[PDB]
Amino acid sequence: TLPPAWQPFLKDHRISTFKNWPFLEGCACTPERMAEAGFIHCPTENEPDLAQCFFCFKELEGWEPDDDPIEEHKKHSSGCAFLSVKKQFEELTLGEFLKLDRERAKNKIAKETNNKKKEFEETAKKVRRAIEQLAA
Amino acid sequence: TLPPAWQPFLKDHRISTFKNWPFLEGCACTPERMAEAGFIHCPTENEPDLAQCFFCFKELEGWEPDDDPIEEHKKHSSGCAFLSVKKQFEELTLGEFLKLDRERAKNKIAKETNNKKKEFEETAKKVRRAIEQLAAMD
Ligand SMILES: [Co+2]
Ligand SMILES: [Zn+2]
Ligand SMILES: [Zn+2]
Repeated sequence: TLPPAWQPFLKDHRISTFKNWPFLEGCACTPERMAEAGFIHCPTENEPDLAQCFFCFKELEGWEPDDDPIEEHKKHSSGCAFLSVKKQFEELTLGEFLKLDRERAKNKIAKETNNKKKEFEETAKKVRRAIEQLAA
Repeated sequence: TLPPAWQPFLKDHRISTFKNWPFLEGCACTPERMAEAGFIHCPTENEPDLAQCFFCFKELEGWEPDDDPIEEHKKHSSGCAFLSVKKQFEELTLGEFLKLDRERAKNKIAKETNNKKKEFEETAKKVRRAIEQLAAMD
């Protein structure tokens, strides 16, 4: 086994996160392909087909049977290292892996920082809204 | 920042396990040479210089300043896979690692199994004697 934090590096673990995925058997964006492209399944009320790259954390919804997880991945996050890892998990050296887990950790941080930023911006709109109604 | 169970694979972790190791600067079995050979410092009371291979689990106490940890280790446990690993830690592929780790768990179990055996054997000898002391005198 691997510590939980590094399990999503395993393709077969990423697959297993796909429970109740609509596009199965004869589609292009099959669970295996979603997985091979680094995607993990994480549904919500609004978006039920929401998927996220375990590495860069980009989120994509609105999938269609003809979609190719890999091109979609490129198209929305071309600066994602996982998109370069040519070797398979076992073929990597602890040094390469550790370098990767660290890029990922920065990635995480970047996403968390980008969210906190969106929220701040949202709060700003509200405060601006309030001051305006009040300044009237 | 690997998980605890895997930290002993790091020479530095093992080196740091040496607290109050008698042999320093001028000796052969220094902490580094000890760590370099897989040893970790787990001292008891009866034995303050107890050292154990993090991989096969063989223990060794009573070290003199001129002992070569690797030599000793090659003698008291020649089967230890770790004595074969030539690559540095970061130079190992995950497959090579995962396999080294699997075999280490086998080595642990094997140790636990023999303790359990010896303790069970000791218990049996006492039960056997106690029953004899009775079914003899009456
Ligand atoms: Co589309
Ligand atoms: Zn990505
Ligand atoms: Zn050993």
